[PDB]
Amino acid sequence: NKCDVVVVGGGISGMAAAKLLHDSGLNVVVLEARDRVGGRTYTLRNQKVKYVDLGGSYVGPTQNRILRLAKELGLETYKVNEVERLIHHVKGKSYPFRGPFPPVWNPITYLDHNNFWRTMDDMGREIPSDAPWKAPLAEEWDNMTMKELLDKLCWTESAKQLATLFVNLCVTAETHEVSALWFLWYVKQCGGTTRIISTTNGGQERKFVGGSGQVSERIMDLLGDRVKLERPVIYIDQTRENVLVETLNHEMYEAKYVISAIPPTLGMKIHFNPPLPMMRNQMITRVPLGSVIKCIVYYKEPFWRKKDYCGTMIIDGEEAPVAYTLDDTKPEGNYAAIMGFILAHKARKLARLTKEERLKKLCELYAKVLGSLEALEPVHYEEKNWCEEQYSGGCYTTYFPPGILTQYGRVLRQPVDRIYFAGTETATHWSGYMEGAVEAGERAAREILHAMGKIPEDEIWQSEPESVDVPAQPITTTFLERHLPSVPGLLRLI
Amino acid sequence: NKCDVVVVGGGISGMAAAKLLHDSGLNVVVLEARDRVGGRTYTLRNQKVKYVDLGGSYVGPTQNRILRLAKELGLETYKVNEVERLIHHVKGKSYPFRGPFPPVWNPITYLDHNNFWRTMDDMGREIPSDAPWKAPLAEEWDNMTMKELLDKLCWTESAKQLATLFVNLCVTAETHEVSALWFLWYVKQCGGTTRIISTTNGGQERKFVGGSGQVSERIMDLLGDRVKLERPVIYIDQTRENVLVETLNHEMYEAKYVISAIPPTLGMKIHFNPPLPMMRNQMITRVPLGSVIKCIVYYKEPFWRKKDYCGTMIIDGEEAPVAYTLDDTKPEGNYAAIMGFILAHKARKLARLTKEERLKKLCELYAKVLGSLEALEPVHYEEKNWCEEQYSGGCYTTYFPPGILTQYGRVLRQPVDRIYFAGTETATHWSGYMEGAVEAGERAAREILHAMGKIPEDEIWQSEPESVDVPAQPITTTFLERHLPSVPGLLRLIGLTTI
Ligand SMILES: *[C]C1=C([C])[C]=C2C(=[C]1)N([C][C]([O])[C]([O])[C]([O])[C]OP([O])(=O)OP([O])(=O)O[C][C]1O[C](N3[C]=NC4=C3N=[C]N=C4[N])[C]([O])[C]1[O])C1=NC(=O)[N]C(=O)C1=N2/[C]=[C]/[C][N][C]1[C][C]C2=C1[C]=[C][C]=[C]2
Ligand SMILES: *[C]C1=C([C])[C]=C2C(=[C]1)N([C][C]([O])[C]([O])[C]([O])[C]OP([O])(=O)OP([O])(=O)O[C][C]1O[C](N3[C]=NC4=C3N=[C]N=C4[N])[C]([O])[C]1[O])C1=NC(=O)[N]C(=O)C1=N2/[C]=[C]/[C][N][C]1[C][C]C2=C1[C]=[C][C]=[C]2
Repeated sequence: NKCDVVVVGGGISGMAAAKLLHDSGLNVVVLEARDRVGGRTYTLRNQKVKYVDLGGSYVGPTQNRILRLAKELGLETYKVNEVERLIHHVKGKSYPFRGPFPPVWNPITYLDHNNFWRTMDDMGREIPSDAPWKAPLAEEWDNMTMKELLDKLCWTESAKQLATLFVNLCVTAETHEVSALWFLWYVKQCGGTTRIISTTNGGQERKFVGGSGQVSERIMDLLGDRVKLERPVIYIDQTRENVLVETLNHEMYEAKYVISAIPPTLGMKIHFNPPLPMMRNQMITRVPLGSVIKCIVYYKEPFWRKKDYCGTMIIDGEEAPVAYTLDDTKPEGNYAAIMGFILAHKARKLARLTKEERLKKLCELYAKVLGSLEALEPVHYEEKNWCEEQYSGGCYTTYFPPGILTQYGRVLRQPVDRIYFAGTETATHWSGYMEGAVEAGERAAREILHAMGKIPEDEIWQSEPESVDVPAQPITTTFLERHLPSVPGLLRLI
Repeated sequence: NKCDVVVVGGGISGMAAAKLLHDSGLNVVVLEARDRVGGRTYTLRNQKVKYVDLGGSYVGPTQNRILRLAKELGLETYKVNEVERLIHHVKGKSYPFRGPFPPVWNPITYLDHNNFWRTMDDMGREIPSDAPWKAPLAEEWDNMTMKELLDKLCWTESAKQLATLFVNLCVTAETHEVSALWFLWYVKQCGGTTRIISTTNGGQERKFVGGSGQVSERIMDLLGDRVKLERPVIYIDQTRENVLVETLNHEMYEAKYVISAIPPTLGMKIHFNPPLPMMRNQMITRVPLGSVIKCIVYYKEPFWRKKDYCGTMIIDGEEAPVAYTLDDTKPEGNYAAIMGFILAHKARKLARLTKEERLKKLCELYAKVLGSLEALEPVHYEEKNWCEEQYSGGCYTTYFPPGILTQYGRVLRQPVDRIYFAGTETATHWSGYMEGAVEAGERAAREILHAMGKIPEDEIWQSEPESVDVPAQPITTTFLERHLPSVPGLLRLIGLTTI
């Protein structure tokens, strides 16, 4: 019945907020729609796989908040395999390489590729992390899709294809679906192109031993009976002295404040009294989540390593069901596996098939790319289509279509009376990730602490000390990378 | 408790569906979230205005379903005033004209303008009304915003400006927000550019005497206690023999079938068991409604008529709060009024101001455009911002951003077990309008009748006889309009003679 704060949503953001408030001495309740915690993270356990992450999984350098929270909960990380060569598969052919970027040999194509990545970071430097709508050219860039930007920037089809794959993989949406301003903000707030795409020294460096689902599970252990499972919130009433929160199974909760720790659009599932202010009312109908199926194919042995392949594949073309893979073998070297993402329109297209039909397509692709008949003999298969989830709406995160970020963006984390907004979408650093979920939950919890007169205003936003276990190398450029001309630049010099 | 069909939503679509089913002999219940029926139609009544439509209002030739329904209910129409001259206000200057289109004098600009409108209709002919995703170039056009299409087509700023205003007015959204394929479908399914923009012989020809809100009100009168007000639906359960429908105030309703007669995205407010199929689950997060404030300024007399202006203004420019007006005077000639729309980004921008501040801005604009000091002395003002409505989401209707219609469009009116889908967004003719609401509601009702084995399959979609009261002139083009070249076409003809 009665408490200090109701937290709506038991994913990482909601759990991190609840933990902070509980540690501060307040009475908290977490209302969770599902029969489990974790939300967009989900660790499946069975004898065949031991454990596998079917949602959010990877962590890396500069993600100091998730690393600190996980460590405090007794969790450890291990390194994703990147010892051997990566593969770039293009026009039906495999090209092995080392380092973060697939090499380019044609001098014109080289100039075009270099300029694209450089320009993305160049543009990003003009976009404030905490206010992308304040970029000098905000409106111009927001009224443009990424597809339009790519058409303007890329003078070769080779650069445009890779850039397109990059967009699809980053935000699980088509280039024509997303705002240019929003996408450039998204990459920038993760630390730039190199940081976001890299395994070693980047976002895909590490996973948690035992799965990321343990973060939410272990906080639930700490909170005990304060977490209420199968309690979808349907109604929030702010007309009286105390806030009233009603669930689908007819329970009523009373609190001084509420944290909404759900994806922005999922706010539509709640009936508000009084009605939301105009801007938020419309915003929450304008912000969809992407489309993805996460697939893991298991093998007797990590056979690709014997051919000096690490298991990373970058696979171009419409025919390929999966555009990107990583080695998903356990740190001990057993439960050999390849993880792949089926992205955007392909997720929608291939969802019509059966599980067995999808397994076959993936194995035939991997056999081709790795040049190995062993890829055709899987021992097990696990997959998850996030598009079908009523209480997620998709994965990995919310994207903004053209025009939306400049018009509605400032309302994302603006409080509505006694409701405060968490969730990874409201973060300013690694928004879209588990790291962003921790930032947003803890920040929202502190906003309430300030509202109660318990902490000063300057303590709402808190910096995080660097992890000693996962240190960050700085991102470097070469002299030639900085000063080599673009294709139109070279033509101008001619 | 128990009935044959639960209808969710008491707007025109839901009421038309309920009436059809009730007339067929079935037990129906309508569950309506608000304390009133009508939805996106709302007629306000007070002594100062007598009556005024604050939502949906205009009807015209080819909208035969709404006209027939209204006539059966005892309603009558009258003609919107278009006796005197229209005004095109551009670059701070007013240019009076006659006919549907503002004239263009510059020969290059003339070619550009002619080609734009022609091309819109040309492209539309390739788009099936009942399946726009089947257009031969569906993907190409869907992966493009209207802004991109305009940039490619319009060789003069003059044509691009007017085309932009046209998009804003049609669908209450910016050119960069909407898919080109969707917008071209939208215009085509209303009968084309001329039909959609015209007063005389078009969509804005007429209004209902006493207001359009009477359509829903009078059906409620016929249904009696079957309409339940202040019953927002929160939960639909389809796991058992009968469908269970739960409301916010904890009432339970049991039925054989459900019609969902709400805007597609408002389906998000309902929790489903079992969960919706994947495609619909994602679709309903991808389909927002537009942004608009409808404003009516009242005067002692229709003074614009004395200057030979009918009251129609097409107003270009960023500074102008209102881009389009019509005479809203009563047919008797009293309660003189100008109706104007504040569109898209301007609706969001000017909502921050007070009512008094907005009134002032409109009057100063009208004084400028009409060249009349009298515009500065209003006697009354009414307005409605539709962006603030929890149970509408916006107005006039749902738009589709780039990429959505080809990927999710086929799921719009696909039944989910025993739930069938009405609402103007699922119509194939005048979708977005009151006409489309009638078509969709009656079609959804007949889908259920077929499911019950009461009618054959070929009776689900029913054609409508033309109104005798509101006849439709055909849309004509001149010889020159059809065969005059575009700007790039003329340049090509110059490149060949000089070779
Ligand atoms: C899905 C996914 C996948 C598949 C993958 C991934 C992901 C995902 N990610 C993301 C994450 O996960 C996120 O961010 C998080 O998790 C979020 O959190 P939050 O904020 O908390 O949210 P959520 O979870 O959702 O929660 C919520 C909750 O709530 C609830 N509800 C609802 N509604 C309601 C409720 N309750 C009550 N009532 C009501 N009404 C629900 O149920 C829930 O629970 C990620 N992340 C990270 O970090 N990592 C990773 O890994 C991930 N993943 C991904 C990634 C990818 N990557 C890739 C590779 C290569 C590359 C890339 C990118 C870029 C570049 C390169
Ligand atoms: C808003 C508006 C305005 C301002 C204006 C206009 C309009 C609108 N429009 C449109 C109409 O109105 C529509 O379409 C209709 O109405 C629709 O119907 P429906 O489908 O039925 O839907 P609604 O109404 O929305 O209903 C629904 C219902 O449901 C309910 N709910 C929700 N949720 C829920 C519920 N219940 C239970 N539960 C739950 N959960 C609600 O409440 C409701 O009731 C129009 N239309 C026509 O026809 N006409 C007109 O006039 C109109 N308007 C407009 C127009 C404009 N125009 C312009 C001028 C010039 C030009 C233009 C365009 C183009 C060209 C030129």
